[PDB]
Amino acid sequence: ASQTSFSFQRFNETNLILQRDATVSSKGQLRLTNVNDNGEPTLSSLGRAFYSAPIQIWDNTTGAVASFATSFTFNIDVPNNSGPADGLAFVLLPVGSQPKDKGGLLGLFNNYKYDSNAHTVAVEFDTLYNVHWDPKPRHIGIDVNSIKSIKTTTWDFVKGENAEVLITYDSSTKLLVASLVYPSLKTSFIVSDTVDLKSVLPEWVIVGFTATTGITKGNVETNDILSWSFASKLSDGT
Amino acid sequence: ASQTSFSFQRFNETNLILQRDATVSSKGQLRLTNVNDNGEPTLSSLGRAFYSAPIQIWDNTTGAVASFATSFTFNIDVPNNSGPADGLAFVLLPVGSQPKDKGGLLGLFNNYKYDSNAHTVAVEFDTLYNVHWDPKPRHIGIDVNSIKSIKTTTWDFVKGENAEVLITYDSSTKLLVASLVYPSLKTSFIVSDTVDLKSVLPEWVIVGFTATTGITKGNVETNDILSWSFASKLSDGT
Amino acid sequence: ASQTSFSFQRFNETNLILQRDATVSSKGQLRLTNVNDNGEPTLSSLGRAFYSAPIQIWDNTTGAVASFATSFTFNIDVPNNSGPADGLAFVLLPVGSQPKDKGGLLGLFNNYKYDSNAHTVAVEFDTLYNVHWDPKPRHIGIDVNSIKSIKTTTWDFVKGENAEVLITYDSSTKLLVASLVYPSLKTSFIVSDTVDLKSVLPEWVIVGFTATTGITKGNVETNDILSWSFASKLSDGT
Amino acid sequence: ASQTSFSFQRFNETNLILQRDATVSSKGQLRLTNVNDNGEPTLSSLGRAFYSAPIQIWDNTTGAVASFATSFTFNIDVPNNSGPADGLAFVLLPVGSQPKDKGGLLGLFNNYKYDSNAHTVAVEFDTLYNVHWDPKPRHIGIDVNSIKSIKTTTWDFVKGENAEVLITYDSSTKLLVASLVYPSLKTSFIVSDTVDLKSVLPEWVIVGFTATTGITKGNVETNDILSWSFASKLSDGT
Ligand SMILES: [Ca+2]
Ligand SMILES: [Ca+2]
Ligand SMILES: [Ca+2]
Ligand SMILES: [Ca+2]
Ligand SMILES: [Mn+2]
Ligand SMILES: [Mn+2]
Ligand SMILES: [Mn+2]
Ligand SMILES: [Mn+2]
Repeated sequence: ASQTSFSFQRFNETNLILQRDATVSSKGQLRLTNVNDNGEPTLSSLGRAFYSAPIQIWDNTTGAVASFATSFTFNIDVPNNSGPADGLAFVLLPVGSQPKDKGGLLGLFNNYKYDSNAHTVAVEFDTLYNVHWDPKPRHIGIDVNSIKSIKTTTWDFVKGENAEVLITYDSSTKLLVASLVYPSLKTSFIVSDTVDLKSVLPEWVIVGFTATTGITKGNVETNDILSWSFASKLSDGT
Repeated sequence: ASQTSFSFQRFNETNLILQRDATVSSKGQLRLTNVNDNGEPTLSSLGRAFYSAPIQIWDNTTGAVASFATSFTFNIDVPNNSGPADGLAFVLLPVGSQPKDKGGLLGLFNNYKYDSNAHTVAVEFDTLYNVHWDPKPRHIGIDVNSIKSIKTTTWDFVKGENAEVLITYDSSTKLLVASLVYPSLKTSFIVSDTVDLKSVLPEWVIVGFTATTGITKGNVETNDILSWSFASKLSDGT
Repeated sequence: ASQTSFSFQRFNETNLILQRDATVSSKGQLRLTNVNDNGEPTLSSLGRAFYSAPIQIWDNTTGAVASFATSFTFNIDVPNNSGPADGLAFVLLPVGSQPKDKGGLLGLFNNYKYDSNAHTVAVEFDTLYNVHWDPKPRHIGIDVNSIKSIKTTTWDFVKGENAEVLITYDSSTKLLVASLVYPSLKTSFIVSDTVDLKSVLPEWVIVGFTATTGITKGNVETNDILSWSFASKLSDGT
Repeated sequence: ASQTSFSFQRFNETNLILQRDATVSSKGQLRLTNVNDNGEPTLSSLGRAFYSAPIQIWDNTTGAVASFATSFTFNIDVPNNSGPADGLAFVLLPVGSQPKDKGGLLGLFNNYKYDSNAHTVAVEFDTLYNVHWDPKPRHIGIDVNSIKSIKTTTWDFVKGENAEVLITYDSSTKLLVASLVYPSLKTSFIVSDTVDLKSVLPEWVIVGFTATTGITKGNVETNDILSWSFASKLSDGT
């Protein structure tokens, strides 16, 4: 009834809305945070990227909510004598949404309080423990209007390893499932919770990614997206 | 490898680039040319509509060309005591492409001469005979860099009836096939001819529609798109 | 809701139901009629190949009818000093159906009268004119329980040239559309009419091909399928 | 190049190969193991069901391996005064494969030893702990030519609840991933390992399910499949 799907092996900036430090390298890689000339990630970075066509997530007339699935391969690497920070997230935001506060707030919030008017659904890949909200181990978290996830799962983060993610949303069950696998480590992690899109997001949203590096020294990482697939389906009724 | 596909039964301006007279009605119909308050098509009208995300048609490195297919339902109506003009088209144009001269040039050209710098591939639905270039009967025609179509086929145009269009392009054979059916009238029409996309179109193009009304009194039509689907695949090689 | 689609560039007998003279050559070609060791087609040959899984076309409980589409590439060649006969057809038949009479009856019917107990929907590619029912020119026809097509269209048959075919059925409008293209000759043909599947076919059917060579010397051809794609969708109401 | 996908919300025997106790109920549920007239599952049952068309997993000429995905929703329920047993499994088996020993071997193996001639890849959902090979808690397992799974993960089995299963296989990484979600409980589980299809399975296989009930009083369950989707893709090279 209304179908959108896109699939990219290599990125080009032509069909993307890049914000802040988010660039497209000559290799075709979506490098969300800054990396200098020597192949080294820099501190205090922030970058967001989006598919240039907004997607309809729901319709107020019909009452219908879209089911969507997305899959992406990312590489987060850390230079020597450093820990990682701060991570990356897949997001659904209002059209023309502008970057927020850097570091641990991932460019999505300005504080660690809940914001009913944030209109933000995100699946986070956290690489840093923030004492005021995060669980102690590194995690995958579902974020609904807060940096303090509604549900998390332990993620055994390993630097330099390609990570293959699948995020699915079934509107009939309201279940958002997110999974990560490391093909070389053969490891796998999954998290799931119910999210009521209709009450959180606007009818039209932009889809894509956001990443930030740490502000303190010794906490930094690359945040590269290597491939992306997205598909949503919204029923209007023949 | 690089897949893109979208399908709409109702239109909204949120995921479209609209140009000149093109509007989306409150019913959810992409109305390309101007219509006054009484539902009457107006003369000298030109409108263009595009999907907000550009599509990649070929790659310079890999040398590959995309295959694409598009289907849509259009309704051309003509008011009483008038004839039809000038027709509408499915178009592939450069990113940021601006409208051209109106009338029987369908907003794609400034004259009826070949123009290698036009970078224009279009499937036209011609409702008015232009002495200088068109065949006499109303026709479906394949346009490559010129309003004089490289091939045409007789289209028995009937006003106010829904026409269902399928346009397919095989890159392996370079064949562009365009067909039209009136599900009520049970009539079908088809035209096919070779097009080399690599030599005519830039790597990245916008996809969508153009339409114009007649400039002389007695020649005018509505140019409405009711539903639209598009899909294109481009191989990179894993 | 109930979706089935397949696509084969190369054929193998493992997933097909072959009948009579139908064979899969060592190249991966579906050779519907018989060909000797010299590479010559034999007279009075009959073959039929189907997909090994039956497909649901309609539901008696919901009343819902499937929308389907099939696309394939066939090669019909005529040896020296001969005419072409009789043709091949894409068919929908009851599960477990047996071959019928050969010749200008394409292995589908016993006679050239209408038969409501036949349960046969077919798109024919008729190369030989049969005085008793066919039109004089070579044609594409839509067969419903009779070899006398309900609708036909002229087909400029050329031997030894690859022919790409698209057959689409839309249950909302009950319209069946059939087109043929010759990629190298740039020629194209189309035929369309409505068909009420709900009254003709059983709920479950088999899909595939049927072919025959002529019974009289100097009237023979090859009937080959080089690739096949099929898709059908059937709503049940979530 | 060679693609097959199918999707069913209701079942019918027409397009499935049923073995032993496997039955398709009036409600349209694939009931793998036997259920008496009260609703009670019976002891020592075995049932297997398969899609009628065989699926090609690899080609010996090109050496190419297929990537496949499958999702199903199953229901396992236990009658009062009993524990569960023995489980159900999604399987890939050689064409014409016949059921093996019942009980904890799930109708795939004759003992609990590795058998290279088994030609059996299966994702199990084990509800009964077997001292000689199983991990203590109820698990999801990846089986390769042996009931002793190459990798497992704890699965918190809850009777009576619909479970949604996704199984993906990427032929480039040789990685198989299997996940289970309980939509109503919001719980979710995942496991992944490498499997070399080319060396284990034959060119063509039948895809589907197998299930067994316990041989000892007090250990029994229903093994119901409520919906099924399967997709595979094998590249010949254009
Ligand atoms: Ca954090
Ligand atoms: Ca004209
Ligand atoms: Ca004939
Ligand atoms: Ca067990
Ligand atoms: Mn966190
Ligand atoms: Mn024209
Ligand atoms: Mn005929
Ligand atoms: Mn086990």
